[PDB]
Amino acid sequence: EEETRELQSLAAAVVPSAQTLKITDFSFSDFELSDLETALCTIRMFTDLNLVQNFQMKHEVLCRWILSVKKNYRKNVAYHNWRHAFNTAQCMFAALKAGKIQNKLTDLEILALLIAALSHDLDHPGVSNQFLINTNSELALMYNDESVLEHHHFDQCLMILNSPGNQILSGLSIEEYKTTLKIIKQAILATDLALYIKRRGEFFELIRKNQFNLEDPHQKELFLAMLMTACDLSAITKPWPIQQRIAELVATEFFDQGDRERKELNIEPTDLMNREKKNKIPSMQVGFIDAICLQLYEALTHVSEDCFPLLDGCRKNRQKWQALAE
Ligand SMILES: Nc1nc2c(ncn2[C@@H]2O[C@H](COP(=O)(O)O)[C@@H](O)[C@H]2O)c(=O)[nH]1
Ligand SMILES: [Mg+2]
Ligand SMILES: [Zn+2]
Repeated sequence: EEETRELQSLAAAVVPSAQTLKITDFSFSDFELSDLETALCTIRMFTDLNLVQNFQMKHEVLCRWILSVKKNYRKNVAYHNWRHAFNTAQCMFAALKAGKIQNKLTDLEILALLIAALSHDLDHPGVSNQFLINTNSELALMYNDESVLEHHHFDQCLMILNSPGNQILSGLSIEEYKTTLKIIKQAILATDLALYIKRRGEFFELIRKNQFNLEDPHQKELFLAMLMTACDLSAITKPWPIQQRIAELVATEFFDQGDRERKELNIEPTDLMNREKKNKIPSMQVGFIDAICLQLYEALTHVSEDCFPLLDGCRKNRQKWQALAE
């Protein structure tokens, strides 16, 4: 069997060190890596966060789970594919390690964040929540138009975690498992950008008034939400060649949706979804950095000064895009 062969080869392979895989670097790139290499990188992330040892994960089970996750991202979507999910998880790993965020959270929270990052866009169809709503998608009906995609992504995450041979959370007690799934669900739902915009104000105000308290459960959940967003948008902080390449992937998906909107729904798409504005991608990226990213990475920097490289990377990309916009 082909799938059996893939798993037996992965499970028997040595897992290279974090150093060799460069996964502790905020400026990490997956572009020269094969699919197998990304899976090995993923095993190393779980291992170096002590999740394998601390939660008694069988090596074969972890390997099968990673392959299942990778297989459940679509191969015909330009941006919302396995590489995006993988890069999101690596940014989380780098934030927890080099960003020194791991000392502020428990092992169970770290377990949930890593799983959530890897699973956060599972089976993404390559269209937005609003498009699914306006086209009467079965997903929109099921989730009452609320964070439609994100609910779908969590459902897929749950489906995989429960499938035979993929149960990486079998070592958790029933109480721990209930708790972990709740954190994972909230973390995936947090990647809905509409929710980030809605709640970012409370987070920023807590930092401004020196009242940020991670012992408060509401604020802990809030922080996990902002971290998920920070990881999800982290391509905007990457070295220029990586950000230029990724931005074109994002535009590819957006423009394709816009073409469907114009033809099937008879509506003029917004600028970000309108192919006529391809020449304005630089101004649109600067606009996205100013409205969303800058303040998020500034806030994360106040939380942990070792997260400064994310803010620095974001600022450098704004300079690069603004030069092309002028
Ligand atoms: N304009 C713009 N939006 C982005 C970019 N990267 C992430 N996003 C925004 O943040 C959201 C992240 O959610 P995701 O697309 O991963 O499901 C995107 O849908 C999009 O609205 C970008 O490079 N440019
Ligand atoms: Mg998403
Ligand atoms: Zn995403």
